[PDB]
Amino acid sequence: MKIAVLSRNPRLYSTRRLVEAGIERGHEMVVIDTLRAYMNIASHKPQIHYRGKPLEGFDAVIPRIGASVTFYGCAVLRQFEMMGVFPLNESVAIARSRDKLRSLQLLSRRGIGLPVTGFAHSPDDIPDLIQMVNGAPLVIKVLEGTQGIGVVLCETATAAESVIEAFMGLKQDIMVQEYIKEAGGADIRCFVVGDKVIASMKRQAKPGEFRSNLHRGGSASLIKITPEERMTALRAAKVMGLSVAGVDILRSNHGPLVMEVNSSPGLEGIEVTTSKDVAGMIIEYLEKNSG
Amino acid sequence: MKIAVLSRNPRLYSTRRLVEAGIERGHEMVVIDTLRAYMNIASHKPQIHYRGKPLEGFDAVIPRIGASVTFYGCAVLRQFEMMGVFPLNESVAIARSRDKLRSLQLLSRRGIGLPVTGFAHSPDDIPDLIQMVNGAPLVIKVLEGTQGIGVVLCETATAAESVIEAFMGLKQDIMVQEYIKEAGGADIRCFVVGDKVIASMKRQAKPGEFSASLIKITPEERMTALRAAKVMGLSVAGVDILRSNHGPLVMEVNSSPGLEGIEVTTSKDVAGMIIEYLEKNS
Amino acid sequence: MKIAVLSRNPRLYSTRRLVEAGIERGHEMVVIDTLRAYMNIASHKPQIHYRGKPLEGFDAVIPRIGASVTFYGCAVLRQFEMMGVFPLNESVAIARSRDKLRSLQLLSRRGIGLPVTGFAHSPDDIPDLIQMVNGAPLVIKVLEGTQGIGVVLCETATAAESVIEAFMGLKQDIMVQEYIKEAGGADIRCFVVGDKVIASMKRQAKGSASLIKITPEERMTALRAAKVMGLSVAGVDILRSNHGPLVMEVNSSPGLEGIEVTTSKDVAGMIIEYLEKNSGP
Amino acid sequence: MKIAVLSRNPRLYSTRRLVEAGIERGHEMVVIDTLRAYMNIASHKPQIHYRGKPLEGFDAVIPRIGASVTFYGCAVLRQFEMMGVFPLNESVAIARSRDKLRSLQLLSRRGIGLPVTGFAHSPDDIPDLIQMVNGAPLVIKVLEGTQGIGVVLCETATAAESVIEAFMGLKQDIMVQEYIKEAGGADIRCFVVGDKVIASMKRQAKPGEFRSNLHRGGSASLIKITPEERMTALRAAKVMGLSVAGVDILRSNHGPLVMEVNSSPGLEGIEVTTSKDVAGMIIEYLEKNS
Ligand SMILES: Nc1ncnc2c1ncn2[C@@H]1O[C@H](COP(=O)(O)OP(=O)(O)O)[C@@H](O)[C@H]1O
Ligand SMILES: Nc1ncnc2c1ncn2[C@@H]1O[C@H](COP(=O)(O)OP(=O)(O)O)[C@@H](O)[C@H]1O
Ligand SMILES: Nc1ncnc2c1ncn2[C@@H]1O[C@H](COP(=O)(O)OP(=O)(O)O)[C@@H](O)[C@H]1O
Ligand SMILES: Nc1ncnc2c1ncn2[C@@H]1O[C@H](COP(=O)(O)OP(=O)(O)O)[C@@H](O)[C@H]1O
Repeated sequence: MKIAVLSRNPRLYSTRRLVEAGIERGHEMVVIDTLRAYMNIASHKPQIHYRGKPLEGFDAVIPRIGASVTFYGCAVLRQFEMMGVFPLNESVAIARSRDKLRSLQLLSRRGIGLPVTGFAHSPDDIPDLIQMVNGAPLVIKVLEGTQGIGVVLCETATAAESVIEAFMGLKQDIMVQEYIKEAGGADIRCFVVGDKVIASMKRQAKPGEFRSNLHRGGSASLIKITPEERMTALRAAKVMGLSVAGVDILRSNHGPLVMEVNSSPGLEGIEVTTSKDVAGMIIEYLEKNSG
Repeated sequence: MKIAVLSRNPRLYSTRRLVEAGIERGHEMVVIDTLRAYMNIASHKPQIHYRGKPLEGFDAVIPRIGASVTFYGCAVLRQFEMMGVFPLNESVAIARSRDKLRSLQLLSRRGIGLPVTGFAHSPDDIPDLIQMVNGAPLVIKVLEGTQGIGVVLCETATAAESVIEAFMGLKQDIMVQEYIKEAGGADIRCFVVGDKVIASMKRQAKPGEFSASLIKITPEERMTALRAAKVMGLSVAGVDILRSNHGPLVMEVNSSPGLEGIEVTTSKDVAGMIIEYLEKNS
Repeated sequence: MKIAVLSRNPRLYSTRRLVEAGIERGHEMVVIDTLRAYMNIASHKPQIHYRGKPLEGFDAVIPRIGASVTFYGCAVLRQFEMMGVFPLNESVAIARSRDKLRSLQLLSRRGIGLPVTGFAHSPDDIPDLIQMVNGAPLVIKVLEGTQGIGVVLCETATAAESVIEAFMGLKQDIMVQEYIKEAGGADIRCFVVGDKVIASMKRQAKGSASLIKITPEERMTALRAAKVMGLSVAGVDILRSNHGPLVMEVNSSPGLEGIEVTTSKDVAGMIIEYLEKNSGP
Repeated sequence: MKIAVLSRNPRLYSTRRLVEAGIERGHEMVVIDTLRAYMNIASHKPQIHYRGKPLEGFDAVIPRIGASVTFYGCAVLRQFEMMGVFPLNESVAIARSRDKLRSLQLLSRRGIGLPVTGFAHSPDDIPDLIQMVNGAPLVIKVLEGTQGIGVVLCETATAAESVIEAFMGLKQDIMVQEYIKEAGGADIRCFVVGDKVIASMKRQAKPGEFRSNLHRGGSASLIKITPEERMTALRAAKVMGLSVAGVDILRSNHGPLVMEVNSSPGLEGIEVTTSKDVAGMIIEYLEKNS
């Protein structure tokens, strides 16, 4: 197969690993910076050009779209799709995932377990917003399109109101979420490829904090996931319509709760922890479903 | 009916006219600034609140979403949809329309007549981009999400290259389009409601550059407008069309078109016919 | 006199009042939207044009520059200065005031009382930043050029760290400041014209503005703060602390509605009266 | 000496060369990403901290401030100045240079030769703006703070009006400048350190175009500069109040004309062309004036 890898940086672990796994399995791997791609839209002969030459004869494309102000990245993926190239994840599904507001609304409607969650931008009655989410303690995230830029635990409704008012000032979309203290600042990252959770790992916060992220001074370890945690991860990915996804889960008193569904999950964390060829299994999935 | 009108400004002609037409026809009309709406997402009892009180018992919603950095506006419309409220245009369709890149790609694939069109952001070979669009003269638009912020006619490939390089500097998505000189700086704005073009008008430039009046549209211009709206999946849309040597060409499909221009020119109750459409399909 | 009023919004109270006070005192008042002004820079005959016609014979200019992404507004003021027109406040001084980081650094160096203050953008050791400012409780402001867009009181170092990390995400300049609880959510706004505090008022949180007799050291602080920035007309915000008056902000074009409604003083008038005396030949 | 180098990227040619030249001459060279510096402002004991540890005992600082949305970078340089550290270029001077509108106004007032130049943002009468600058052909630049983001040569007043209207739409500060066709798409880049032009080079455009930039398929070569070109470069730098500056000059029919004054000029172009230790002479300047 000839496979395109849509990546802003070819020197990043996850992109390097995808070209390795591909080359290893006898495929021709081309890294494309989507911004440097330009195209002619047309019924008959639609073209994508790159550094003066046309992009032809591609069998599959792996979209690794970053959390940028990038409607253009999805447009380049869409051209590939319309020119017959098989996508790892469809542009339709990626657009659903990257809109965190839309993503949670869709999971909520299909009955996926979520924390109690509120949305706001310029609310006039902030006390009313806090009351709607069963009050403090509340986690308060800001959204800059795709990225959940800042996260604050507010213990009292006074602190919650004070922080929401600050974020309002910055004209940002605000997310207010029930704090799940039982988790102990830990989450399960389940890694979906096709109909299977191929790899899983627990993330843990530092001695003091609640922020579980791997790239914020955080230990990762092996974990045996429950059948309902597996079932939740697969269902979450299927609702978004993704073939490959990372699903973040919280172990709560009332079962597993989905935090995020990522349409292009990082590979360094999961591979170092599990010693699994995740990059390999992604390429292996393309081999079977490319047709 | 109780009808919500999602508008940032209730004092704008198009919003005023929609509440008038509604009140006139015996409906309860509520104007909602989507940003001041806040909600709880939930399977069982999903709520939208507004200035301390809940929003209940709405039968239909008219989304007038502006060309802002507003993923939130679509989210408020989506809650209404999921809470059973009938939308004039579905959030799915509006998202398609507001992404001008995606919009033209979708029209192109379904064989709707378009000008020859190219897209770029950081192209390394600009001469190659110009060659792909059959060269100058070229119209060059910048895109800031939904809005086509700036527009330049470039007569020579030198000017085209010089302008594209400038817009590249501003890190903006660039659209390069075949200039249709036959149009004479005029376009047909067709106004779609359901399966019908209810109103049309010609727009004209000043004596030199590239005034609105009545115009009888061809059967193929009508058919193009309806097909363009159906491809986007819109019930109500404004479709801009160029009269070219090789037939009608679609410029834009607007999911919430302005009412002042079309109503002043045609003297038609367009606001009324939109409310009348909600009455039948609600 | 012929006086230009550089205002981004010509319908606003403060601009209207400045043309009134001027007309009342027999002057010719022209309101200029700085963005709609265009100019040719030149040694001999430097021109400013506006809506097709040249701007000539101006004796003084009142710069009301807004907190925008506006290097252009200062450029229009600079042309006026270079064309011999007397400015109410010099472009040099306005540039000092609008850079809130630079403003506090300059006040600090000349020994003006300030709250204990820290600056950050992408700090690696946030606990270290908090320690440098004598810890919580801390007030945490974000800066978008001129405006202090958002303000959060953080009671504990945990909350301080959590909020700073959030603002870091937004790639904004961050200000960390000692919380002065003694103030009771109140500040003195002193209004400087020349060598005099012509008007003052207390502001209160939930809000209310009211009359206040200012101390001799509060007056002296306001005048010194304005003189350090090099402003002839300025609003100086002050906190009453246990260890004396502390300057919060120095505004190079302070609003007139608040101060005039509260004091019933012709502040617009006294500004025009200042131009009459110091405009000179 | 202990010398701080304020640079976002320590792996860039110009920063590497400045630490080399310093180390070579027996100095302690520390690279500081200004954004990762945080400080306490205070009369008595004003601190700058960096990755948990304080920054102490610095004798001089070399500011390499980029064309970013960075009021913060100047603030970090200002702390160093106020804490007694000698700057290669003063924060005051750098602020003058980076504001291209202010920079040209200041050069114009002190009688430095410039092209005929106009400024606009939201002009109502664009034909009037074009007339004020002696009409087409006109060069039209957009400004995003410090950077001259786009540059367009407009041959006719029709094209000039059409391009200005487009840039107006983007709510950007617009610069309109007399096109100097005699230059042949070539400029002199003079390199100032103290009271001396230590190095110079001609830049040339491709067979067709006018854009003389090195990173646009453009030849650089050695050039003997006139005494008036030297005098112009030094005077331009002195008006901005810079000790180290790159001054771009056009050879015109009516003498040398200054295009730009750069407060932190690149070193790769000038050093490759001249084979001079420019990095060395900058460090040598700090040694004498510190
Ligand atoms: N509502 C919440 N309740 C409990 N923990 C939460 C909550 N929101 C976020 N967290 C914690 O913060 C971590 C990171 O936040 P999240 O927004 O899910 O991810 P990211 O930082 O990658 O955007 C989570 O894995 C979890 O440990
Ligand atoms: N490629 C083109 N060929 C001919 N006319 C064009 C072209 N692009 C734009 N125009 C003219 O400009 C009008 C509006 O410009 P356009 O960028 O399409 O939309 P907007 O009105 O939103 O700026 C069109 O209706 C048409 O009259
Ligand atoms: N560090 C602080 N200590 C005490 N009160 C403060 C502090 N910072 C702000 N305030 C209070 O906040 C209000 C002023 O808000 P702010 O945005 O800082 O000022 P401005 O009106 O100049 O923008 C006043 O009531 C003032 O007392
Ligand atoms: N008005 C003009 N007349 C002649 N040549 C010009 C003019 N403006 C720019 N140029 C040429 O274009 C080159 C590009 O400079 P420019 O892009 O404006 O500077 P920078 O990229 O350093 O901000 C100049 O060095 C000069 O050779």
